[PDB]
Amino acid sequence: KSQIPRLSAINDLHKIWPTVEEHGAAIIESFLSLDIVRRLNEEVDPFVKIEPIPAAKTKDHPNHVLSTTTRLVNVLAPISKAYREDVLNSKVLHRICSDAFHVYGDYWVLMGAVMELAPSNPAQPLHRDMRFSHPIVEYLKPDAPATSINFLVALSPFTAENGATHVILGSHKWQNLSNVSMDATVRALMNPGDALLITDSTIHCGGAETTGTETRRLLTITMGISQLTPLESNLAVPRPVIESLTPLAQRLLGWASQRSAAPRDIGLLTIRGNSIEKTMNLKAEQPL
Amino acid sequence: KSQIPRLSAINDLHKIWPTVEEHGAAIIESFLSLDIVRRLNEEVDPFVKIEPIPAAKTKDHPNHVLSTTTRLVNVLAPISKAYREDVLNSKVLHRICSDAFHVYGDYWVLMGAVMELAPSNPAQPLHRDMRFSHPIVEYLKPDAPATSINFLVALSPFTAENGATHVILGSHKWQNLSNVSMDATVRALMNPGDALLITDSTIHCGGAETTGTETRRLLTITMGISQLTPLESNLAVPRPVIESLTPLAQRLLGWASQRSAAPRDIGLLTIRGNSIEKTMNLKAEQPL
Ligand SMILES: COc1ccc(/C=C2/C(=O)Nc3ccccc3C(=O)N2C)cc1
Ligand SMILES: COc1ccc(/C=C2/C(=O)Nc3ccccc3C(=O)N2C)cc1
Ligand SMILES: [Br-]
Ligand SMILES: [Br-]
Ligand SMILES: [Br-]
Ligand SMILES: [Br-]
Ligand SMILES: [Cl-]
Ligand SMILES: [Cl-]
Ligand SMILES: [K+]
Ligand SMILES: [K+]
Ligand code: NI
Ligand code: NI
Repeated sequence: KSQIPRLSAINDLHKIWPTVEEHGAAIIESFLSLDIVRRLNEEVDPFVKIEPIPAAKTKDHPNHVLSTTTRLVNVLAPISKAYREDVLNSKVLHRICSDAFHVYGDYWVLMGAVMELAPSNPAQPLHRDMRFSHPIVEYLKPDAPATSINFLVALSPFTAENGATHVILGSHKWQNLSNVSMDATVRALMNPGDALLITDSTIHCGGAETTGTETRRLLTITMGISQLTPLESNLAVPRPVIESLTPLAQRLLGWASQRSAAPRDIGLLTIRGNSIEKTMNLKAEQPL
Repeated sequence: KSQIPRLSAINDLHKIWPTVEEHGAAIIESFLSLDIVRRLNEEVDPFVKIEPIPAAKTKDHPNHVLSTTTRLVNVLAPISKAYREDVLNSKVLHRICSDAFHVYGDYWVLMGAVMELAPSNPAQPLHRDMRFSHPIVEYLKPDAPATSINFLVALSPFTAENGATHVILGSHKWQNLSNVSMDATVRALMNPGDALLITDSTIHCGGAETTGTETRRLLTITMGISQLTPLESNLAVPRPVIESLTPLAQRLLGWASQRSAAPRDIGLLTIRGNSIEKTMNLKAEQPL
């Protein structure tokens, strides 16, 4: 069976979205440099260690789906200079997103999360993303352009033995799911900084950790049209942090108004015909 | 031809959403009391008078669709005690919205706007709402439950002569629009405080103002699932104003996390498994 197409971040940029449109998945080699991976890992390290179980009794939005041994840290902008500067301004991410979402209009981060999978973490059931947050997506026409995509960035090696992601190629176009089986999957074997790009219709799962020794870490960036509500809020991020960002990064975090692709678009998150950023006199690129 | 069904806010509450599901429109008699209408009118009056043309050159999100003589004022919470207290906590509005949106989950305000139509304002072309802001809605399956509804509340008399709304009954179920004609419409004749309730698929239009003397005013409340991005932002509303509101009103303005109807919902606008309101220690019902 066909392996996941592998593309250059550097050379093949125009080919990435077309590849995912056709196959439902592509591996972007060196999506992030090892330097950015090192910085992001160092910055999020302590937040992963203090993070309670996904369904902790102290949480008012517990995640009952993730393995109890899994750790998920989102709202990364206040945690990680590497995330809010390098990742939110990624030339490769923005080319792919504008290619993917041009029919709809502006896009933003639905969730940027570091996930750490514990040794012996079981395989996730085969699934499509967004079904625990956005019931609306199941009501879209079968041939509706993808309204979200997910960059699964390796922050540690992804191997067959340590639970590298499974995908079913072509499954983003499936209506009948009677053929859904682990028999139909191929693996995203990845070095740190490689990214597996899938759509919200690609059938996939986290793999089984079978070594009982290896901790696997990823940065999952769900990018979606600005018409869909993010899984995460940046409302509590300090204004000085927001004002250190590029206007583009501010938009991705919901600290800007948003535009649809409608010819006479009237906009999203506006204030009497003016933008958030104009109304609030929101500064940009002010160092901390 | 059949007239728009008229229902009691007081007695018929369980019948309102079923009526709109069947017919695409219903008139809710005395949706708002005359006292609430009087207060809301007095509170928004000066903001309507200072409001520039919809496509003013000073605006970075101009509205090129509305008549140049029309005035639209949104983000009403900071302007209007009557809006943020009485209207956002309306028992009738919340029963209808929970009836309409239960398949999807939480709902919030996509836009609360006062519109003032000038004497001699022309009829709007027959349309469905949301097509200048949410291209996604056109990609929903034909039988997808409505993801937004619009309360068109009369703040002045709606008469045939002064441009009372037109609706095509049953048009929320239309796929083929070859029968779209003003010949197919009936009128929402309404007293101040009556509301015309339509869905995002009901074909309708503002009527022609033919007297050349009458100014018509309405409060349009587009309620939508929390999975869809509002047309307007409350991000610049002062925290003391937000903290004066009920927890429900805070949720409607996007100053709370949101839940989907998914059995193991993981939520919207959360912060590492906790709500906005828990994270920010957001107080409620603190008088100004
Ligand atoms: C154990 O099996 C699983 C675990 C997760 C999912 C899927 C999701 C989801 O749809 N969205 C995201 C997106 C990014 C990161 C996490 C999640 C997440 O938390 N869940 C629940 C399915 C199956
Ligand atoms: C002159 O003809 C028109 C004028 C308006 C619309 C429709 C919209 C719309 O879809 N959404 C809303 C919702 C509430 C209030 C205003 C609007 C609005 O601004 N427009 C543009 C159509 C036709
Ligand atoms: Br997991
Ligand atoms: Br994974
Ligand atoms: Br108009
Ligand atoms: Br109207
Ligand atoms: Cl616990
Ligand atoms: Cl002007
Ligand atoms: K699942
Ligand atoms: K129109
Ligand atoms: Ni997944
Ligand atoms: Ni309309």
